[PDB]
Amino acid sequence: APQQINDIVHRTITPLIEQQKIPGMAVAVIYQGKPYYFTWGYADIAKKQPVTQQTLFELGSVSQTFTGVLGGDAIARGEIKLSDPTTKYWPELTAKQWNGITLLHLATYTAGGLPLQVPDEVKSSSDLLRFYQNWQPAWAPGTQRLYANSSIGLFGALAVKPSGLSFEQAMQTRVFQPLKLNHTWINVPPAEEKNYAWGYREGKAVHVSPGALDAEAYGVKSTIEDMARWVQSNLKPLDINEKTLQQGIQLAQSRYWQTGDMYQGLGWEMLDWPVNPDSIINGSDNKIALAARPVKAITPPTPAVRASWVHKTGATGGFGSYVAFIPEKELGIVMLANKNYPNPARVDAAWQILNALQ
Repeated sequence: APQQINDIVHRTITPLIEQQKIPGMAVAVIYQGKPYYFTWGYADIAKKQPVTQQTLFELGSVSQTFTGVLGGDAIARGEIKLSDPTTKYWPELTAKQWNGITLLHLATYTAGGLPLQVPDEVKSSSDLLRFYQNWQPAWAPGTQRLYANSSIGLFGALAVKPSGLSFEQAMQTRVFQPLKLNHTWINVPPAEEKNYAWGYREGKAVHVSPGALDAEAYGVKSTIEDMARWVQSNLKPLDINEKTLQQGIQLAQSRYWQTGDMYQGLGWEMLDWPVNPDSIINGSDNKIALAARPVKAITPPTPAVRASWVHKTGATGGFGSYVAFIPEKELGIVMLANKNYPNPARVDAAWQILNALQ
C-alpha cells in the first residue's frame, strides 16, 4: 500500500480508536480507483475474534444509500416516478394530509415532518397503515427537511411495489448481485454468522433489533471489501454494465433540495468541494441536535456534480459507520466501527484522510 496512504490512515485512525474506545474498526480508502484496506481490534471481544476484511458490520442509516439507488433503478426501469403521489402506490392511504405528498418527498425527508423512528409497537402491515394514516404533518410538503427513518423507509417499501418483488429480493437481484456485493445482506445467513461482528453499547454486545421498515431504513450489514466496492460503483457509475442501475446511481446523486451548504440526493447528501470539516458537520446529520431545516427546491434537480463531497453517516445501537467520496478526484473512504461514536469525529477523520490524498 503506498506509504502515504498507510501513514495518513494509521496516524488518523489510531488516535480515533483510542479516544473513542472503539472495540473494532475497518477502513477502506479508494485512491485513483483502487481500494486499500485497514483493520483494528475486535469483531467479538469475548471470543477474541479480530476484525478482518470479511467481518460484517451493521451500516445503520448508510443502508439508505442502497435504498436510494434501488429506487433510482426503479425510476430508470419506468416502474415509478418521483413526481407520483404516495397514494398511487398505497391507495389505502386515504387520510387527506397525504394529498400532495410525493415519492420525492418521502425519499428526501421533506414530506412535512414524518417521525425519526417508526414506533416499536408497529409490527403488522395493518399497524403500519394506521401509523401513517394517523400521522399529522407539522408543515406543508416540500418546505422543511427533517431526517426521518419513517420517510426514506416508506419510500423504499413503495418503490419496489410495481416490481412484484419483496424489498430484499429486489435489492439482492437489482443492486447487490449486479455489483458483486456477495457479502452484503439484509438478513445475515446462519452460514455467515461467524463473520458478523457484535456491536457494543455501554460495553454490552448488541445486534440491531427487528422493526417495521428496518430493511429499507437501516437493515444492511456489509464487509469493508463490499463497501469499498459500493463506493467505487458510486464514484464511477459509467463503468456499470446494467443500464438502469447505472442510471439509478446517477439519480441518487442528483441535487433535489438545498439547505445551507448541503444538497439532498436519494440516500446520499452532498456539499460542493472544496469545503472544510466544520461546514460539513454544520451542513449534515449530526447525531447530536435533531434539526428541522427549511429547504429550497432545485428546479429541475442538478445532475450529479463531480466536484462534490458526497457522504452518508449511519448508526445502530452498537455500530457507527461513515462513507464519503469525491468523484472528480476518484477518491473515497469507508469507516465501519462496532461502536456508535460521535459523528463529528467521523467527519474529522475522513476529512483529515481525504484532504491529505488530494
